[PDB]
Amino acid sequence: KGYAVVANNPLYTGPVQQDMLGLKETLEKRYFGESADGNDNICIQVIHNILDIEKILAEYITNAAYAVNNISGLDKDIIGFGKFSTVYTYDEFKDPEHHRAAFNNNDKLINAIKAQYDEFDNFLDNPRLGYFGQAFFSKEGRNYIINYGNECYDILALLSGLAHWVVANNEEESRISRTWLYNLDKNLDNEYISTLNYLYDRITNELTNSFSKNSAANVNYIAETLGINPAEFAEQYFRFSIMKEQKNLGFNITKLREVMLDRKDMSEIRKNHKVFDSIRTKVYTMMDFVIYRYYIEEDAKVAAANKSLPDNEKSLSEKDIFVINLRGSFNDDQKDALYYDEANRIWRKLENIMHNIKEFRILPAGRDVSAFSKLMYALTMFLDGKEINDLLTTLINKFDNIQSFLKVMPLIGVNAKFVEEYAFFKDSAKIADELRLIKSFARMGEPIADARRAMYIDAIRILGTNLSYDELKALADTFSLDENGNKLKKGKHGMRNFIINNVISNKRFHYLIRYGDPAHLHEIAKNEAVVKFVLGRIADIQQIDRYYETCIGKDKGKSVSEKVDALTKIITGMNYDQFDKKRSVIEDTGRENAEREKFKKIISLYLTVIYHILKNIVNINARYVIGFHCVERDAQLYKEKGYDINLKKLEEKGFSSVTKLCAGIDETAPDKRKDVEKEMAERAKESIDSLESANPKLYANYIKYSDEKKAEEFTRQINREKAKTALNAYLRNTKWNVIIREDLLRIDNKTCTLFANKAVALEVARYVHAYINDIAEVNSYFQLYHYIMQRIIMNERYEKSSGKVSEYFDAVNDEKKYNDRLLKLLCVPFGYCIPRFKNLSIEALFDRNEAAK
RNA sequence: AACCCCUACCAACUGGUCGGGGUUUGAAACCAAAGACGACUCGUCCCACAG
RNA sequence: CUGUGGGACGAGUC
Ligand SMILES: [Mg+2]
Repeated sequence: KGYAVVANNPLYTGPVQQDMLGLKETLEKRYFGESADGNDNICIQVIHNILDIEKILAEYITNAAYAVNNISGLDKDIIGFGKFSTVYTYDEFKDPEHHRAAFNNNDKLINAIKAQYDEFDNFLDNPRLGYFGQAFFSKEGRNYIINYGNECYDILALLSGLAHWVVANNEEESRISRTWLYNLDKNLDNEYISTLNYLYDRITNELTNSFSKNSAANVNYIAETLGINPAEFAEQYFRFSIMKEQKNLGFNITKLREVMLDRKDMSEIRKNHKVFDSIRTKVYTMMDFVIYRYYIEEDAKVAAANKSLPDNEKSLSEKDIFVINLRGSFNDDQKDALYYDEANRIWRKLENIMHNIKEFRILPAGRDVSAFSKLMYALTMFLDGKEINDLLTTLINKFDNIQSFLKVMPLIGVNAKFVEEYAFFKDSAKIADELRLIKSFARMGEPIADARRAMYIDAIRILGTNLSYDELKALADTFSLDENGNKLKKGKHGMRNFIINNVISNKRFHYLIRYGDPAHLHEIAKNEAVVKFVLGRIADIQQIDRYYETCIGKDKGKSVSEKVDALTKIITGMNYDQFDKKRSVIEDTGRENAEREKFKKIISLYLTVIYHILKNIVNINARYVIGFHCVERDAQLYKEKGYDINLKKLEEKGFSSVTKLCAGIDETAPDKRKDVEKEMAERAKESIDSLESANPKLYANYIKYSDEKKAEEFTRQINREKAKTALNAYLRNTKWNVIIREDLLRIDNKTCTLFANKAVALEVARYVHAYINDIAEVNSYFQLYHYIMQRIIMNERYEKSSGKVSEYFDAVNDEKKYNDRLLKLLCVPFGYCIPRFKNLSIEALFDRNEAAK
């Protein structure tokens, strides 16, 4: 550990790679401001990790905002730009006139605040609010009660402010853009902090109660053999249990490190199977616990001790040092060798294991955890399980990478430190630990609470159709009021329980209702081709036979295609009338529940199919949302660099302004006058003597003055000369520069702007049902999504387009399939980044998993 | 495997082979999540039916 | 407070 530990790795130390975007200096100035560009390459990687977390946050916040807007259903964006600002408290929001001093005495602002308060009151009165059971509702006793208006307004305004921070990229919008999330402590009021603390404290109290109801087991041995006081042992055991896997710890402790021991003279645990028969369990746990405790104690004593040493005498703990050693290995046997003698160096706890072999509360509340973690937990309450898992896993991985880089940097010799504007990342280890702890319980809790009449209305709509307001009476007089005109029913509500347990309790239906209208979700599900495609995808997983046996069970050999067709026919034409006519079977119980089980399985299959369709559509849309967010971020970065790019006119002129700036010399103008200026290709040809390897073959032997030299070589030299003026390394390649310049001459700014706006607004998920019956073949969700998007664009601006875009629209209308050329024209704004342009415009590199085809 | 970089051969060099690299490319190092439905084991919670 | 079934979540393999 003398002046270097693992500093010889090529990843940490190496020549400056001159990143393709060319924004490394600008990013370092904005985030660090005191780093040397040509000395290291770790700060740029940290900034890239920050950019990745910004992208993933933008995606998930856009999804959550769309879900909230869909749930509200007031034809106006409740969460958006200029609505529900975080700078206004609940008292000012409810009474803007009495608190006019806070609104800088603006009449229009006060009127807007009053309108927003009316909208918030209507949203609170909306029975659909029960879908966000974990956010706007709390469980007190048996039933769920509505939280106070202060907390609901705090949550809504915090989400709106986070959405503003996602797409602000401004200099003065009553907030500090790009750092509001990183400075929540000095920007949020006390009410928002209290609301976040209460939301965290509910779950922490539930976890403490659950642990105390089952803490009698661990206290018998963990708190006795090791001599740890039980009061300060529950937290340690909980942290060990959450972080006993390779996902969080970073290295194997139980499966490999634990078995690496017990091979020495202390093999009595494994060899003597008589006494060590029913006690090996929890003894392996004790060994893992002591190893984890030693590692975390070493990490904690190394941390908070190198703070005194400014930059040089800082040390690195064995934690993540073992991880760096493992990552340097490139073979399975090398990992075993690394674990070997590492189990011996770590074997300084001989007394602890000797005591172990003789074997036969307070939790961190919201006041201690960071505001970012509480805000992320609140955001997860608007998403669903897979989305929560993906977002939190990405966040913890990126924060772990940032922590590792920030620990490595002092050893390398980099003195770069965050300015007092992005100092939130200086404690990335605590943020990652809190995010892991939050992920440990983010899946807990009932997603839907306080089942109302509107929920059963939506359940009927997603199942049946061909009804009207008559369904209101058909629900009221059958589900809750059947004993008399208005008296509640006895324990004879089996139909209501069936509906709840088969629709409301299912998370797939919650995902559907968060992003789609149940009637529209029923209308889309009636398409035979899409259902057959989903069933084929399910079959290709390597399930159709199981579904057929559990739904249309017939003990006889049948073809897979026949079973898929039968399942499609069952799914197609789904109606609530079949369940309504057989309510007697539903209300019965016993061995005759075969029909009930078949109905449950059919409903589950239908919900699974439609949920898969919706999830694929929203993921594909979110990819382009991320792409446009990256485009806007890069536009901001290039503007800060010093290039002539207008950010205010970016939306008016389309998001291709970055591509035009990076292309080089402007050409999209009637008064070009650049061909005469680009006549330096002749001088370049005359100066070909510098390249002594090409001159004997270019114009000395293989001249071909007829067509190759004159018509082809001169044009290629002109194109290369236009390419050498590119401001980005991606477009410095002649091929990509020529492709981008050719594409820039056919794009329509209005079409690109509309496509970006509808991608951000997730407009495809609204008209997917309407624009799905006019498709000849559904090869993949990519083609489906892009055909729907092109159909929406046509329906908006068919008559307001001219040129090749009109030809592409006509081709889409005639040939019912997505247009690749139109897709390239729409992805032209992504053209400055070649991999992003190719992935988002070609149906061969878009999906990571579909690369096998 | 899309993109970028490196050694060698060749090559308008906007092209190919030979190998190596890429957390500093792209949802994109590794793990993990998703794709991906479904099955089993160990613990917790909730719901329904009974005393 | 005690039993029988279903659902959700934490941990690993197909
Ligand atoms: Mg990256």
